[PDB]
Amino acid sequence: PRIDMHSHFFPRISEQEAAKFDANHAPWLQVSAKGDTGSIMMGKNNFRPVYQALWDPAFRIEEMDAQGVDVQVTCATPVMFGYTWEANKAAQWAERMNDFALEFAAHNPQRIKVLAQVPLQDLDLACKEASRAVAAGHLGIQIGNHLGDKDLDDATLEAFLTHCANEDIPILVHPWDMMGGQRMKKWMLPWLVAMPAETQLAILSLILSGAFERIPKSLKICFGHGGGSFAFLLGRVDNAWRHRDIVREDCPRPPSEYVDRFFVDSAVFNPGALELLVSVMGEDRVMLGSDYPFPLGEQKIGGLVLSSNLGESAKDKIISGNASKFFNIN
Amino acid sequence: PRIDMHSHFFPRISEQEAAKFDANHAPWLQVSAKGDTGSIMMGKNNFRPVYQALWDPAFRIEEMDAQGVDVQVTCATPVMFGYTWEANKAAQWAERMNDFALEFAAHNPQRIKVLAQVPLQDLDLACKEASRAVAAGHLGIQIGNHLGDKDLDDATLEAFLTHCANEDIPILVHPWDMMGGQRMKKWMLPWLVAMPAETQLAILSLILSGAFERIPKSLKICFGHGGGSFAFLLGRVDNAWRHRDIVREDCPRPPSEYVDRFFVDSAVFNPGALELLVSVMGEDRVMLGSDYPFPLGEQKIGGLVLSSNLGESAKDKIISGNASKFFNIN
Ligand SMILES: [Zn+2]
Ligand SMILES: [Zn+2]
Repeated sequence: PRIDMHSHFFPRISEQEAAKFDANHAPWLQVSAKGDTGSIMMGKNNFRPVYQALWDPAFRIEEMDAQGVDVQVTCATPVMFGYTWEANKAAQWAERMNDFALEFAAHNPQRIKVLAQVPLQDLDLACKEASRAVAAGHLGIQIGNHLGDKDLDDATLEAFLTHCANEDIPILVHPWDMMGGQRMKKWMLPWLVAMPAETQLAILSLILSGAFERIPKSLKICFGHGGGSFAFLLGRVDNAWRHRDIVREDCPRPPSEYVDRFFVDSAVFNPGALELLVSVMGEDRVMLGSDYPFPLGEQKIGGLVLSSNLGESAKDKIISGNASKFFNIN
Repeated sequence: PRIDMHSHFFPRISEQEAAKFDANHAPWLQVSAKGDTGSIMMGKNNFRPVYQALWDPAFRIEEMDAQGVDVQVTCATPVMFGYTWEANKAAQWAERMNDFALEFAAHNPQRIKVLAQVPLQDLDLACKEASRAVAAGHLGIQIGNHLGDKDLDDATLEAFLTHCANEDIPILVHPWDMMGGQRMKKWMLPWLVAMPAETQLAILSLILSGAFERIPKSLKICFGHGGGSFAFLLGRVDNAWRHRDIVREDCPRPPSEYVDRFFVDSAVFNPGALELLVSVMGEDRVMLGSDYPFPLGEQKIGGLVLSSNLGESAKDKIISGNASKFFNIN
């Protein structure tokens, strides 16, 4: 079997639906005149354009059939997160979005699994929604990797992860709200430079802060896009830890020894990069994920893993066995 | 023989010397009471602490002897760059610093080679200083990777590279003035996350802008710290180029085919990372560099390359043959 655990959806939100939350900043879906194409919209401005797989579960199942994908795990498009909104409205939005998600999966719940969003700007509302959404059928949570200047080392975010650990709630960490300022204006550089750095920063924030010494081993947490540049730059981190006490202040063993505390997806778009990723993380900690249905995703889902020279046993773990245990999928 | 082409020096600048340029922002060297240790100072504030190899060429030669380093190429500590200063004062500073550099190397010019800094905020003064410093004995230029929000795709920086290409002046691009804002305050995260992303951004800015279609092939340009995360994230860039026209707008062939237009040093602190780097760049485009004498450099210079499983022929190119041709060292 084949599980793709990194994909996105966007719900059929109407303009008036979104305006009952925020006419200016709540996103909504316009399935335009040709109907094949949408804008995610913000207010009446256009946000970015999308196509039908994002919103149509029937159309998506036929593509999954064609790709040979048996089970796809899907979650919010990050524009849905609403982390800057007033907390109570953000909690109402998260519940609505997560209900939308379960309705998406209800067309074929054996083949479409969903993860939930949470109002991460209020720790109490976010823990309550994580528990509520998983009890209603979600298999885990997808969060952005940072909340403004608060990275994953911040006690509020560590506490959210620890809540999920203690309740057996898996987490997918997705880069969002990219660093860079007024640079990287062209050629989608935020997706090529800032996004892998954001994910590396999230992983290193947990490691170098000592958070894994405090978060229970029960935490199942995965980072998108192969963990960004984390695995390649890990030697540089270990060398810094060895030679500067301020890099060691909160992290009692070499940073690379914490790779047994998290997972990555396999979306690194290159055979050598995947071999290095599996070398660093272990065949038990890399899961097939495509970023379907976005253009910077993998067109032939699983093609990189399937055409690799990894062991047949490792190929099965990455394509199916790891996600099956991580998300409890049969 | 062994050439280390990535290292730094800082000159014996006195507080009054620096104040004749800028009492607040010109850096200077305080060889403190125990004399083993300095602060680079800024005004009367402390900038950061350094040790004697940075400023003492005699002491440095004995360490090079112990390490088995025959020739070391050395250049300004980036705090010396002065890219935010008024241009004419910055040009006076660059000339003074580059004279300081040649005095450093004059104790043993066969074993200590220097690269120059330039007042990059004025293209004309920067080209004139590049030519002047190379004519006086410098083997090339070291620049920061960006000038504020101007990355290497900016016409002014492309024109500086093209000047150097046309005059057979090699360039080392070093990350500096790191992105990140108010994040990455702890555990030297700017050096672990922001620095490799800065260097990747510089390389991708040249590639995706089409600059290599305009800059002559004669350009010899090397990027520090293995090119940052560039080689690992290259598959993701090629995939984006294939699937979004705005990533292709200015770059007429797959981004990965431009690796024959630049070099990287070998400082990636991990055997698998070095194997991937050589796979991507080619054994002819990776040069031994240590980041001596800084703590996030390589303590045993050349140890990673020498203990690798690369061919004996590839080991010689990386340790000596490539830098010898790149910088014209005998
Ligand atoms: Zn995604
Ligand atoms: Zn350096």
